[PDB]
Amino acid sequence: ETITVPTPIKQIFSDDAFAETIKDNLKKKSVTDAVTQNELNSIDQIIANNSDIKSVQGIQYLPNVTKLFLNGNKLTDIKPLANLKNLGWLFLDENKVKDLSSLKDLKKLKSLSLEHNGISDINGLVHLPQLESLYLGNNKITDITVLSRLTKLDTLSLEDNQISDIVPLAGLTKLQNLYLSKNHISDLRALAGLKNLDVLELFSQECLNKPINHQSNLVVPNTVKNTDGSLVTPEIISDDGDYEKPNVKWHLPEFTNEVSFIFYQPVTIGKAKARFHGRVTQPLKEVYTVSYDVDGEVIKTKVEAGTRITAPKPPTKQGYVFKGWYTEKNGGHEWNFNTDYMSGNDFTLYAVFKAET
Repeated sequence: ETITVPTPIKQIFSDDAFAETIKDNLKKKSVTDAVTQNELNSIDQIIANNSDIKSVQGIQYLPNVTKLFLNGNKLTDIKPLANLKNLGWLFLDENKVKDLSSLKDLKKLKSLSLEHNGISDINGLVHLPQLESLYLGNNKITDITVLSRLTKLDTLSLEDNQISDIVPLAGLTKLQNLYLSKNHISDLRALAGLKNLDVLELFSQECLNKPINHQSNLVVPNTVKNTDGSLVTPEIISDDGDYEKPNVKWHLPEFTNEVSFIFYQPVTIGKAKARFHGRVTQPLKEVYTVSYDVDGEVIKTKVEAGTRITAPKPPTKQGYVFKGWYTEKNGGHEWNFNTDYMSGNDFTLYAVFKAET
């Protein structure tokens, strides 16, 4: 990964924009000018934000780079960085870098910024336990399991992601600055022990429950918990609902596809003050009852309106053959389970049988 003769910058740095970056760094007149390994060895820092760079191919010839500012470019592959053993500060905001495995051998990396990169999988960060600052805001992260190994972090931004489980943070007692706004957090117990926090942000938590059936009298557990595990009393409840601790209750005489409640809780951890504020959203399914009538005996099943009914195993009546399920007793329309949709009301389907042939 070295040049042994004078070589044009453009020959090493194949991305035309990155080549211009090196030319300017070395105070050269043209990307056709030849450079030497000694000149490449002299580069300690590259500042090339918002420079339309698609590839840093060639950077592997710069063994002594310690600081790399590459925010606002068009990068995807960062494999050319893999062996920059002295890299200490890496800023890659607003690119499309997802393959964090290229970082695994950067054991002197102290600060890593990867905001707005579309990242969901950060498991590659397990190989960087020495990190002190990590910026991952505005991504698509759900699973931060790996962060329990990053016991040297004092600054961690996970804001604007999709995180609900923050238990992996519970042991990171060195944290001083923790940005968690715009996630899916409903349970703050994981934060209780972070006694060194100076800055904490917990605004705008959007918590989505799995759908349940609509009912006239609905009950949903309050799942919002403070650092001590106690329930946060709702600030306001949709659809004229009420709080009967520990449950939220509604009377819903007409179907609606959602109820919700909002919560607000001032939080103090260490020296940090925060406002835990968010909404719990409960989707509701519009369900009615299909009654299967088999010669006067009934089995009931609940089905969501506007969906297809899954036909039951057909009845077996000694001496007869099952014909089908019909909308009237001894007559009507034969239900077609592949084309007829569940209606917006309870109704009965009647088993009709026919003679053995």
